[PDB]
Amino acid sequence: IRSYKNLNLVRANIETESRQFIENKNYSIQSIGPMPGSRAGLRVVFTRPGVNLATVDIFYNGDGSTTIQYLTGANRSLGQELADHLFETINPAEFEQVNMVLQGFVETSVLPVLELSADESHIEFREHSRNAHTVVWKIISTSYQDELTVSLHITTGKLQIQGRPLSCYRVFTFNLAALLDLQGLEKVLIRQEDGKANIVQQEVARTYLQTVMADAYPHLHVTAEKLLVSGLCVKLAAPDLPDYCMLLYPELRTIEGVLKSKMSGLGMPVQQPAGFGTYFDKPAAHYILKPQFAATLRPEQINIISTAYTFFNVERHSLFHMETDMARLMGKATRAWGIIKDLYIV
Amino acid sequence: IRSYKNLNLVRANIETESRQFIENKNYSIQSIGPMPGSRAGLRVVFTRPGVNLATVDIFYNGDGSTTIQYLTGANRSLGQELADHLFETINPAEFEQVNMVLQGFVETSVLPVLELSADESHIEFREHSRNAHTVVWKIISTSYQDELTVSLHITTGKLQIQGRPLSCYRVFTFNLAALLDLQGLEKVLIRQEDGKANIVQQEVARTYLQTVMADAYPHLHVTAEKLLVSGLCVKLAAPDLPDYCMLLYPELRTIEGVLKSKMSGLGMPVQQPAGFGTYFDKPAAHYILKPQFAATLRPEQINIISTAYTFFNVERHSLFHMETDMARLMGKATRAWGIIKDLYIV
Ligand SMILES: [Cl-]
Ligand SMILES: [Cl-]
Repeated sequence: IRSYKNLNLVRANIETESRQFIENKNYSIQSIGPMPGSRAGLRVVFTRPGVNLATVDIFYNGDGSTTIQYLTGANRSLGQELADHLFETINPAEFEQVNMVLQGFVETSVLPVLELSADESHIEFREHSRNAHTVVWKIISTSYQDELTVSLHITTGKLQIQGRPLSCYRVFTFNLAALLDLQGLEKVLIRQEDGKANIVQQEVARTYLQTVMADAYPHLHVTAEKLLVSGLCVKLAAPDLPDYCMLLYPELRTIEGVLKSKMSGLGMPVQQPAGFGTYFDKPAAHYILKPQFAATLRPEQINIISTAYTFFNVERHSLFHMETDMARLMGKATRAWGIIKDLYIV
Repeated sequence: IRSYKNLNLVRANIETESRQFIENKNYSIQSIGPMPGSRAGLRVVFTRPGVNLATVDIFYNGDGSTTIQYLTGANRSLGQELADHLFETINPAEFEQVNMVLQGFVETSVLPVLELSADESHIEFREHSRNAHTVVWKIISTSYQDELTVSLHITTGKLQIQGRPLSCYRVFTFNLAALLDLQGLEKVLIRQEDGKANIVQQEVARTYLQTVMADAYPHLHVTAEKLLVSGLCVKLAAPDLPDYCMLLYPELRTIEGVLKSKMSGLGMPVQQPAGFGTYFDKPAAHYILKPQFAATLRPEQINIISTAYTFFNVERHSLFHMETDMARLMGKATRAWGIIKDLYIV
């Protein structure tokens, strides 16, 4: 079932979290300290009146891993409670491993997607290594201890992505989705090879798209429409996955296009330093256009733009920061289609 | 590549047809007669002023096929013209071969649809043989030289269909589609094994349907909705084919369902001997209800029923008698969905 070996815990967060756990069930600490003996780690010995002393050993591995042992001592039933508290401070996406190869890349096409991914405030990249066969970049997250290894095999033009599907992976694949064919898109979105989005009848998917987007269908640019039909066939052919929310990437991307090109048609060009922020404020959970810009539009146009940016901003924020059933994804997908529709209808 | 061996030509029609070719190209007959020797057939020697005599030998084989030999004589180029004329008197579907096995059938499940298919004017069936392990039926057509072999292995309950995707195949599989699961439905509709309809995400297809059926989606019968989503997932996963027209089966039967039970609720139950022939007439090229029945209903109800039955009737007539681009198939699919939701909304 559940295994506590080689966890990816934040080391600086262990002790604090353990202490507050103990104080939330009003248990009492017998001792918390460095682990005796060769191995580095933490020993937490706590109890509650009525049962024996629970001992939990927290070993520090050499690769930054952590292992929790609760089956020692005289109260394993109690120590497992602390073990589970520590285990549930980890994002599930931390128990996964990504190791993909995309075809047809060279350095002048890959560098831009890295620089766009480093235009977020919590993402940094740097050139890790290079010879004449491969060039390796690493993408680090400043808030979470998360690094993604992006290696470009020059002579084969093959791009390798290694690590865990966390915030660097998500930002990078989001900015990289603009360039990919159907199979590459399906690879980055479902994290599996041998996916079968390529067998979906593209003309039946296209009739799906005309049905849900009606009058906007002639105004879509084929950038937008071929990424929407490609998203449709990634969704229709998706396997069973614990989280489907990366499948929302194709729609968000086209929202980011259409909004960013509607607003510039109304005297609101989007720049690189400030971007969307210069044009919106945020009372409660809403984004609303600032009054100086809202006084130039009409009341129907102000809300199409505001709810569009709210949707785009908060679902990209929750995808990029790991929140910070295919039915939920389809609900958000059809909301998105309605949004892209309304933006073309106004 | 093109090969003129083992064609299935209507033998009694060969001679006249060749004669008419000769009279349409103003060619002149040197001889038309039975082929000399044991093997029966026809020898056609014709010419036009300016070239040599073309000889075309048309052998009748033991399996009812016919073979055309045009490389005899002194004019291969001219005789091939007649060979090609005869060759294009054959339906492309007659060069195809179907040999499939469907699972989970019993004798009381097959006899009804096999007998239902023999209530057509050009279809009759008979029990060909039976022992204690399997029982074989044949379905022969009265107009075309076409027989379909339907063998049910009792002990394993497997039903296998052998022959050509012609008139009998279409009638039988049409009556059989209401009973099938997704994989069997796709088997009979695309006449290929190893299809990939089962990988279509049933929830995205179901949202497609929920979108196209507007208010009718909550009152659709669960029978109807399951047949419509199975049709949607066979179309989305359809391989690449010369004719897509059997993909219309799931909707046609569903209309026949909804129609036959919405007229069941307003005092017009449909029987087996007559059917819908004692309700609507045959004016021009449409199907209007008879005045005795139209005078009891409302003005939209008379036309919902006549246009619905007209669509059903003429698309079934064109599919059963081989009247003849996924775009065209989708075009009729949208018209079918509009009809079914109009019958639920009226
Ligand atoms: Cl690829
Ligand atoms: Cl089957």
